[PDB]
Amino acid sequence: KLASIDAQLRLLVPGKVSEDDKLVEYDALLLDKFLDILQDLHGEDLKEAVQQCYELSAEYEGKHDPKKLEELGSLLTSLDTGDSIVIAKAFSHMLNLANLAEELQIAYRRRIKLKSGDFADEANATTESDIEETFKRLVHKLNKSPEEVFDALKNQTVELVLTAHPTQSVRRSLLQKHGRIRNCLAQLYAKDITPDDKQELDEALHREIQAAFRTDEIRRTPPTPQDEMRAGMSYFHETIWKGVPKFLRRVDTALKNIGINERFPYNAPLIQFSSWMGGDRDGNPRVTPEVTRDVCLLARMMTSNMYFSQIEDLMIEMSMWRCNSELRVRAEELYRTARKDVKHYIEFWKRIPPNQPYRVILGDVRDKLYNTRERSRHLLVDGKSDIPDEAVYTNVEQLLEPLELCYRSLCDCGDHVIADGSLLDFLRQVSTFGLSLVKLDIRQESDRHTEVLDAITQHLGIGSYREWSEEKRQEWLLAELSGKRPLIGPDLPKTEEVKDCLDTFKVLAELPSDCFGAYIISMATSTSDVLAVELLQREYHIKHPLRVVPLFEKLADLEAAPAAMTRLFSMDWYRNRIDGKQEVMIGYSDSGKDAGRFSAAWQLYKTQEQIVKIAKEFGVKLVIFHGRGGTVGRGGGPTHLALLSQPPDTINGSLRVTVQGEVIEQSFGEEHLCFRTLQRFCAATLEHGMNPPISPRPEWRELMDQMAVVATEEYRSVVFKEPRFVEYFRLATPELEFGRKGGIESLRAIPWIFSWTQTRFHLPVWLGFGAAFKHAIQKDSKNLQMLQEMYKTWPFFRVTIDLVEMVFAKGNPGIAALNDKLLVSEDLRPFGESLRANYEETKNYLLKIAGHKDLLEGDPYLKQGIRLRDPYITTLNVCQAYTLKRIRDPNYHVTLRPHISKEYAPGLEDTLILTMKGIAAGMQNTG
Amino acid sequence: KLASIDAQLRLLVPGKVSEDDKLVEYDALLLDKFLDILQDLHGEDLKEAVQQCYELSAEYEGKHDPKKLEELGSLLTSLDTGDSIVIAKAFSHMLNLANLAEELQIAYRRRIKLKSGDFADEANATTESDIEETFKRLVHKLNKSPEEVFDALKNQTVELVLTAHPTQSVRRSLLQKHGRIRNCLAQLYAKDITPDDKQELDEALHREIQAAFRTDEIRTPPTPQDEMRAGMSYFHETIWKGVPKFLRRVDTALKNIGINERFPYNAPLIQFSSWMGGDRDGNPRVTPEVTRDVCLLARMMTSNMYFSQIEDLMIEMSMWRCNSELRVRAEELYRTARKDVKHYIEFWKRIPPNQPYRVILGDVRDKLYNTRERSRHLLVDGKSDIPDEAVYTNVEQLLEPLELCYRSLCDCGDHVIADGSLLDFLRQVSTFGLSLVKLDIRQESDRHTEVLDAITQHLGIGSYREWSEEKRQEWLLAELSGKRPLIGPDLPKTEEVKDCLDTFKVLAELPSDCFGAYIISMATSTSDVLAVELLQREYHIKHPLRVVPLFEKLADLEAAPAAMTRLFSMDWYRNRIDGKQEVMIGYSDSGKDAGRFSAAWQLYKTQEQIVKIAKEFGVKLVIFHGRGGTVGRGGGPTHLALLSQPPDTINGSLRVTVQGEVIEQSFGEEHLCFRTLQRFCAATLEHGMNPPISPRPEWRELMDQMAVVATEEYRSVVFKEPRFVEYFRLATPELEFGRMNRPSKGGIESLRAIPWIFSWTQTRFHLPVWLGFGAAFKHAIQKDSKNLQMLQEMYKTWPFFRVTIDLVEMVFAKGNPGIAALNDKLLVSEDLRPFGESLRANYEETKNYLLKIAGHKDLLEGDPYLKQGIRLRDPYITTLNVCQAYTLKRIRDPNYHVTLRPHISKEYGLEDTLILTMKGIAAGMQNTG
Repeated sequence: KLASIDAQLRLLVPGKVSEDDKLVEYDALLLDKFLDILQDLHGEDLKEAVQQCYELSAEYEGKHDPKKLEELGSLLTSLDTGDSIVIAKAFSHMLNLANLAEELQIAYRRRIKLKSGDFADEANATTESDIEETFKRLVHKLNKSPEEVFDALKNQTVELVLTAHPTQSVRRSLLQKHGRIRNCLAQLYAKDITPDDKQELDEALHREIQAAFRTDEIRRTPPTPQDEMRAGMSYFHETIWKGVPKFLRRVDTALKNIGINERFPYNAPLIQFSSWMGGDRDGNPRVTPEVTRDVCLLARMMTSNMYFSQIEDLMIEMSMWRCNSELRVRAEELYRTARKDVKHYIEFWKRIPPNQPYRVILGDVRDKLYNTRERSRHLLVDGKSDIPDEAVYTNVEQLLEPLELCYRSLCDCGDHVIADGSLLDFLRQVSTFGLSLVKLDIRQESDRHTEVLDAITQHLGIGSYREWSEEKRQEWLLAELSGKRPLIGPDLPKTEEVKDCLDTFKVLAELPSDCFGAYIISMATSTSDVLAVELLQREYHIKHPLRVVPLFEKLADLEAAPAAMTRLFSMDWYRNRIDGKQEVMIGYSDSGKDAGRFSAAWQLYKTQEQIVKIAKEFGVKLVIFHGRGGTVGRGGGPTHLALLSQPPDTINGSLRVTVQGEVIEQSFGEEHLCFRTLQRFCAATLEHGMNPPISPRPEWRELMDQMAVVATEEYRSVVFKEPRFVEYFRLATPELEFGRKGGIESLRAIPWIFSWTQTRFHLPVWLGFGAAFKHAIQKDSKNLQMLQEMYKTWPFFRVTIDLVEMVFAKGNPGIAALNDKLLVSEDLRPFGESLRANYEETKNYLLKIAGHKDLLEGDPYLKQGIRLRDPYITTLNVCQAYTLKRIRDPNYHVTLRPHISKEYAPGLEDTLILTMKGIAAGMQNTG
Repeated sequence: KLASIDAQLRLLVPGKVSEDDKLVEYDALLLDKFLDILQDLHGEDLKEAVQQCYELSAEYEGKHDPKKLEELGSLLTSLDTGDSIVIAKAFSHMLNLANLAEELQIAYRRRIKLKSGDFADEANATTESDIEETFKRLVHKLNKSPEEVFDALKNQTVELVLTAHPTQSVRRSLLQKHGRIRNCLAQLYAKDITPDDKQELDEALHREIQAAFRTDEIRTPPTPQDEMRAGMSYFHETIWKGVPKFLRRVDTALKNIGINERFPYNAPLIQFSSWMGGDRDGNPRVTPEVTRDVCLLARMMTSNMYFSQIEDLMIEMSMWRCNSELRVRAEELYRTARKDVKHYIEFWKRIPPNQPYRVILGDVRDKLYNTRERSRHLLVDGKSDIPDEAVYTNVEQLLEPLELCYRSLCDCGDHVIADGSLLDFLRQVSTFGLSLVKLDIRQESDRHTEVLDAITQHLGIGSYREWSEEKRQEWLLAELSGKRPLIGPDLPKTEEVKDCLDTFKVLAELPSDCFGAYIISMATSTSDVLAVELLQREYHIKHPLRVVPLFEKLADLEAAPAAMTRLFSMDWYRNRIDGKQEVMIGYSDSGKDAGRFSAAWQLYKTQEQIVKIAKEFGVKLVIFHGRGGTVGRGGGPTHLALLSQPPDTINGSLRVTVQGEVIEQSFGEEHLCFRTLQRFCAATLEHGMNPPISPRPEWRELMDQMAVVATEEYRSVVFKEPRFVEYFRLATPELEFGRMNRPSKGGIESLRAIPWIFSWTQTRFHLPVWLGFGAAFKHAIQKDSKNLQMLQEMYKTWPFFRVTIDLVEMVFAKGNPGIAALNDKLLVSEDLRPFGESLRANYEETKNYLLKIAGHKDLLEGDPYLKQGIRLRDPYITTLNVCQAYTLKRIRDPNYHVTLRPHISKEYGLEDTLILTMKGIAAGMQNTG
């Protein structure tokens, strides 16, 4: 049964099993129970077919014999649509189980007691510094006083911006099933388990696996953006909402342990969450002003609902009858004006007596939270509400105030100790999540603002903004930014795009400012791009204009950014507007699509240095907002070192980073990982501003510059100049099929990365590194040693290589070869072959530079997790390849096996969507 | 209370206590029991005094408040002779207990599961590569086949040469008490202990601690024969059994890399040797008779050890199935068999022929017994009627019947049984032979010159001593092919000359398997080596010992390459050495001449240069490592030290000194013994296939520049300051070490390296180890600020530099300039105090540059387990340093009076206290330079 499955799994991953290494055991137990379920639901025959696919794939992952892929292919292409769907569902579900098991292993893996002190320790969760160890290094090694460390942390802000799962927003219900599977699993391994508890936990585990597997409706319609946002907010309930105060309490403990005798102030804004879900409309016209309004109200509804749903518990605890005057007076006020009758609440449904004074205060907070929640709900569903302003909270201060009053009163009556329990936790939740637990960024591309302004200029009869030079655009924008009359009259002609863009500003002017964060400009190139958005916000008389944040994407745009920023910072109107602060966004995957990932990485390092210097010179504080695709978006320990690798002064007390949708599950799904994620963000941010990495040696810059010219040239000659690259890309990847659910340049970065990730080839991540390495080594043999010294000694270089190496570990060029054979026409097959030759050569240079014989010999726990997933992913790759063939070629047919599954009109496109989601869930983050 | 003692001890060593860290607990429990014993034996009052000394010292080691040293001084200087002795005995004893506890902690400390692969992992026992990990790295990272690894190990030799404890050879009896204390302690922490077992182990622990404490007789120095026998105790305690346990681990590791045979039982992978009774350099008590006696003692012990385990093997070898070959031999022995009682413990009647293996092994036992008794009669009576064919005279004769037993088992289907105790016994025989240590002789070059000068002058042909090096060579080569003997019966001989000649006579008379190398101390020249070769020829020694120069001073090291080249160019010599040469280096020796920094670097270069010269002449070179190097540290640091050696300087043959003050740590506890053998074997194997990086040219250049400056600073202080010697005699117990004995001392230059290192170790100042590093670092950094980074990169990246700094850093951690200051104040005359002060200023500056180069804020932040061990011993050593300081004042200064407390101890001068403090301080400091 179990032992035999353990046996097969163990062959896949040799390693040195101590007591805390249970990952293979976990996976065996889950696969075993899932196979019983499949047999039950679908029959022994189907179960055996799954087992056979698994076996062939595991054998292929052993020796990589192409024959095993062919057999696997023969089996899978012989299945009818019904059986295909069951098999893709099965293998997708096994990937999710394996991920949950891995999360449990990471959570309980033992910490290394004596850390070597090298920066490399910060790349691995077993060795990284926790917040206290970070405090102690800063005190003992950098000679900071405890007070200086405390004071910097109090002024620090970490902002985490959640973006949508590129493929599969996981619904709340299923998430909760996944959590209970993970728990049953952990409890099965609890010390001293009685046999009956074990028997019952076992049957509970079986049941939860099945419930999750059978949560599988294939819903005709794409998910609406409102549903995608709500799905994307599920992690707050599952872990983050409680996780924040647990981490802030660990900060209190750590402070205490370095001799600071106060708690971290409950209202220091150390942690802030934001979102792009319903705010980013770049290249996405489904994101309408109505969508943006709805996700603001949803965020407000959920936030007030989360406070409301925990206030009764706090009321129960706050039974104390000793209070100070201030609160006594307020309680007697509320008590006198108090309703004689039933409130339809679970717990305190009769009038609260005045000898329960804290309950009287908190009872009023509950009524306000309830009304705040209901208003938002009526605004969403009915389009408005008769609930008035003084019945709800419109600012966070109104909510904090009575809580602070409870706190002071307890402190004044001798009960400080009690105040620092749930009350303190609640205060911290209010201060972190406010009235909208995420602030929403708006994003739209620069050309849309140009178009809007052009419609205005031409209607005014003064010419065409689009025809104007950069100087003229600046001049006219600054004149109108101090203009005395509005720009927009009621008969301005508006195309649908122009209207859609203006109406977004209208929503911004109408909704409360605490709903919003930054206004990000995609494809920004110039000063005027930023002033353009400033003028539209001024025209709509927005009381608190959103800060305007350019996103410079292409290499050329990155090179022009410094002069653009310098010109902004020189303009009095703008300096006055921004009040000493500017945020700029970089997009790793964006820049990498333009120039190759190697050159984007190096150019982004340089551009950040240059912008930081320009900000200093102008006395402006700069925040760099990290978009997706960087070493800082990996999650887990690698994020810790990535943060510490940043160029000096680029953090300076304020971190803003994207948490990519495909990473959210690993970062925040399990509560220990959620805690350790918050911790490494806060610790690294703190450390970096007081302990910058080494700046590179001049020889290293020069070689980096030389390598970038070559990397870019290789990347661009393959991707942009080879006239048949596009055609090869459309055949070898599922790119076209993903898109229906101006070349690569007008293809967006997520489909670019995603399409090549699906085939296990990952061209967007590594292409260009090979030529860079080879050219450097061949120009001068000494460069091999220089590169190895950079890997060992230069944190930027180290993390940049490690991310590529992880992506190689998820790669398998045999999958791409099978796709070439099935999908690509014969005359392009040599092209596909030469790319595979570049992959191999590039991987081998990287290995040589890293000093590794094998992929990830640095990080065997990460390699182990990747290897355990591989057979499942491989089965899905093969299923997908033959599915694409059938879909593309209505005359491709094979003899079909009699239907295998029992029960007791889905098509090919349904099977495809299942493979694509499962493969993406197994690959998680790459480029 | 136990808990209160735990509390005090815990304050001394903050750290991050997981379950395997019990060292503080062990020390508390031992101190608590020893205190009960003191109260019992000597009264509550004396117990309270000891406690109070301990408390004051522990507080002082916490915050280093001078006030605590003063109070400790006031208390100790108020004690009479009788109480002083009890106190010094008490604190010495506690140091031994602490060392035993630390051993147990190192033995059970958890291994790190995932090693980073950096060479720095090989400096630490928790991270170093075991023999299998070593095999795997060679296979998977250096692309050796399993067969190539197996073949290199089969041809490898590791030879460990045991030297005398410089201060206190520990007697067998006490050693065994220490072992039992260590076991009681381990068993008290066994998982699932019943309360009665715990109560009984407790009482056993108490009893052993007392037995060891009361083994404390204080008149005569120990004879060199008794020192050798003391020095051999570790074979019985651990090494005898440890060797086959390690060789069986090699079998297991081989199997795990796909080699399906055992390591051959007769591959000479491990060899032990000795200097005890063989080294007479500066020591006229080591006579020819001494040397003869230690050879016979080694023979007696070895045959006794085989004898004392043969009956056990006979009992097991009950099997009745044997092959023809053994059957025939058994029936032979059975027919010629004695009808009557043998006075043995087990097989006292005639052995029947259906027990064939017993018949074979019965005859081996008789031979072993006779071999042992011959040696004993030769020692006690001066000769023996026991004839040659009644005993084993060659090891082959003992192997043969054991091999026959092995084959017969294999042939009858019992290979598996053969590979049990029989295999272990075969390995013991192959490793220890008929003399478990081979003895090196050592004598200084000038003695040979003196002997040959007597000969030339008696012959009327002039004076060898006056002759130039060229003329010496010419005459030596003529006589090395001479046709008549040199020495006539009327040669006039001074006692020294006679003593040196008669040593050669002992070498000619005894079996050659008793001996290893003839080491020449103070070697400088080709003729020095030929001189010894001529004397061996003159005595017609059938198997002459190989002649091994020890080049000591810097100038001698610089002249070594030309000396070796000349030797290797001479046909007579090439023919004599048959493709092999051994050369010795002495780290402490060279460091006394030129400062340790320059000696280290010069020794790196000289080894490189001699290796190259050997290759050119097609000679295999062995470098014999004398005391004081990073390779003499023991424990993990030894592993990285060995790997740090210049390329090709091991080449399959390691020969290193195991210093007497390190033997207890290396071999006393069976797990450490096993690990010691393992790291010597693993590192030696690895190095020949995986040399460290060779240094960058910039690094060599800076090393050269730094050496010039280091040597200059070391020599201006030690040799050019006209009052350094007078200061040294006041600030250290150097003179008293002399007049309470080897002999010890023409200034520092004629002072021997051990008394030099020892004297400054005693004051916790350690000048010999660090002096010169300071000027080297400062000059480098001030000449170019960039050198700081270069030096840090060398530390991080160049194993030689890393290990060289780590040893100095360990020594600073054992230092305390408060103790040296106290000695200055008590013992040094006022006009020399500024000198002492300026040395303390150099100490501080040198420490800080070292810390900066190593990237450490605090001493040993690299190695917290080592720091912890040193810190827990400090309070005991400090109490002894203070006691010693005031004792030396009283001994030296008839003016000094203090009011003495009424006698404290019950039951039921000064020189004795001093010897106790000197030995206890040395036992707590262990190895430094």
